[PDB]
Amino acid sequence: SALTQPPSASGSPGQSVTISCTGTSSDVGGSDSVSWYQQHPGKAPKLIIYEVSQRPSGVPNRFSGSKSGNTASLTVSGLQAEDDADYYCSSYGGDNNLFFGGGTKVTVLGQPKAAPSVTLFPPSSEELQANKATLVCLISDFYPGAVTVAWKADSSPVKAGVETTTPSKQSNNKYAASSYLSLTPEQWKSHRSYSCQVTHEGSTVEKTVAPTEC
Amino acid sequence: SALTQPPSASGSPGQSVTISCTGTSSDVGGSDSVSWYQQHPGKAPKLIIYEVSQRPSGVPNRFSGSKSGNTASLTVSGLQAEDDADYYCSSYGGDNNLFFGGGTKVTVLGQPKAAPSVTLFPPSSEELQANKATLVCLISDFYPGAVTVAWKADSSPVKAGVETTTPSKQSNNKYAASSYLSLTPEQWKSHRSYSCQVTHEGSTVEKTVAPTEC
Ligand SMILES: C[C@@H]1c2ccc(OC[C@H](C)c3ccccc3)cc2C(=O)N1CCOC(=O)NCc1cccc(-c2c[nH]cn2)c1
Repeated sequence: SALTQPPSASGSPGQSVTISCTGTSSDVGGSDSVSWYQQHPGKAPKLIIYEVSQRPSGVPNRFSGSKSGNTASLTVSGLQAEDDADYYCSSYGGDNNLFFGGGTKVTVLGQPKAAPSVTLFPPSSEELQANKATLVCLISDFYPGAVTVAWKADSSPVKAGVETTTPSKQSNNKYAASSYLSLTPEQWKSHRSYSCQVTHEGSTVEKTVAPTEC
Repeated sequence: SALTQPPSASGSPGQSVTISCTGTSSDVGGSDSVSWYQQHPGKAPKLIIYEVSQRPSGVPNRFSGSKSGNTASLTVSGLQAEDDADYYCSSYGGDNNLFFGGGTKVTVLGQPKAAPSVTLFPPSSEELQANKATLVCLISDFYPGAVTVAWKADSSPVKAGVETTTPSKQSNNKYAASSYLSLTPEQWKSHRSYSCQVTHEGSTVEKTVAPTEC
């Protein structure tokens, strides 16, 4: 997205959370046209802030919006269970275009936080002899169930061939997901290493694997 | 107040489908500020139409929007699997109001069945060093999105320590899931092999991995 939002935020009932929406001087910074939207997954979204700070009728004053330079911010005070949702920002542009942020998943903690176990697997013997070199990054035992994954070929980001599953709650009531990177045998063998970067609750873990002689 | 959309619509591959969005004279019928969004479950939405009929760059011209009186309509020609999603309409009204429809689930009927690709990964060296031996059975590219998984230690059923993620649709419009088996290094080294057996629509794919010899 052209506007940048943090992937996730969280707080316990009664706490406050602030989420940011960063653009450039030609969008967020160029006018007072920032809006915020709330969506409970699967249901219609709702406009909750317009013109940076204005609440539509029925939106409680626990929601407030502000802007400083090229960054707008939404604050939710006294978190309530109904505030657990996805939040998006938008801003008009210079060419009367419209820019959206990528969305922030806001969790009202329903259980203790849990950092993910991250395990990165290199290509298996069987798939290599089948001319495939898929890497798997296993992410388990985390809460809230929101994670963002990035891959790097050596030091360069790689977006092609990346797939990540939607987190699902497992039998221990914590979430699991897997990110897999479909490489050719040539790609795998011709790089010094590949890395899986897992971000959860604003904290990042990195794992790396490299080809071996056996 | 919400705008009125049918809860569901459908069509076959290559066919067309039209879905409607009915508002009032002071929103949909009041100006040319009608928008349409496409959203796959668990993902951020994508604006596909603005100002009744305009497509953002990169949106296929198979999507077309029109408006008559109080009712806007989206038409998707040449339906593709990727078009199976929720579709929302929106319209600005007076008083800086932004109205949203309740959403239409568009189903693309009779999508092709696809058996899963299964790749079984043995424990990585890093985790065997940290006294862990998780195995991951990666299951991808299958449709419809339901599988069952069974594990074997040698030829015997594994009855504990298994987790399987809820399948999720990926960028190829087919489903992916992971099943992971938590073992200790001692369990991994004692047995001759471990096997993952994936059942999809009555057919079973089995993979086997054994302690390496490197
Ligand atoms: C990922 C991001 C995104 C996030 C949120 C979201 O809706 C949130 C709403 C509340 C919503 C709707 C439906 C369900 C839930 C939430 C849409 C998008 C989008 O599409 N995204 C991808 C980046 O592309 C853009 O920013 N394009 C915006 C665009 C492009 C070109 C022209 C115009 C234009 C001109 N003039 C008026 N409009 C606009």
